Amino acid sequence: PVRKAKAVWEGGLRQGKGVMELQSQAFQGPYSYPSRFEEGEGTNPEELIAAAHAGCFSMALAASLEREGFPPKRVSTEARVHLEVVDGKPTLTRIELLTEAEVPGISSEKFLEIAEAAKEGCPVSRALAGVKEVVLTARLV
Amino acid sequence: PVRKAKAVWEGGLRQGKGVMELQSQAFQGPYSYPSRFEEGEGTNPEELIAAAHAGCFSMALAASLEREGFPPKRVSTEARVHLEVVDGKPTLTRIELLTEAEVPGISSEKFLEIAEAAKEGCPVSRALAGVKEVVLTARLV
Repeated sequence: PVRKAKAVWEGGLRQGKGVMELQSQAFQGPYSYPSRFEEGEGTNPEELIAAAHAGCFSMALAASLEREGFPPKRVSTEARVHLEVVDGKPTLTRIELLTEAEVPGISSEKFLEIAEAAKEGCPVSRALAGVKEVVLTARLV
Repeated sequence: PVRKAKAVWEGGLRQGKGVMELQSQAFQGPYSYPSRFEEGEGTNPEELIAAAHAGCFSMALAASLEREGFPPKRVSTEARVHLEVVDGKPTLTRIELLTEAEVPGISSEKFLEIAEAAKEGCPVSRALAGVKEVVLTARLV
């Protein structure tokens, strides 16, 4: 399938502003130099990548658990995307994935084996090959 | 900075469902096997990646134009993310960026040179080195 979204930016870098849109979800995410590089109000490309990766991993982990005969009740993942100003250029350097899963029946060892393998598996993780480090922490709850 | 988001998935792959949530604003993006791999209602990780990339590129193009002494009035970018369940595995194979810009004073050829140079050097585009091709179509309006 082919998925689409859009963005508009007005003005220069430090004084301009933009909006990212997912029109069919009625989402407008405003973003600026302060919201992307500092701590200003709004969102940024990095927040949306974090959501994409969290969404991918949660689904992939559930799929993988189901293939072992242990479909999950719930998989909750937080993604954290590190943006640094290095080296003289801003870079996505590290992504952390923190998952908590409620999975009837499975052992902790088997769960941890599956989670570590799901980290290296599906579209978003692989597309994001330019990220130097992806770190997983996973636990049964 | 460190940017955060989260996703919750409940159940197995084909009958389960999930929701992606942003930290900075109140967005809930539902997603499922039908909305990701078919044309069922909902959004998907690929839509959020599209939005991120569109937003990166619009801002990066505006920054470059400004460095040449031509800050844009408006940069509007559509991103199209192609997902294929090939070869065996779901993969982001291709991203298309389609940009239209209002830029006072600039010639078309100069704009186009700048736009093609901008499409490489920035955080999301470099982070998505995993994607086989990224193709830009740009025009001055």
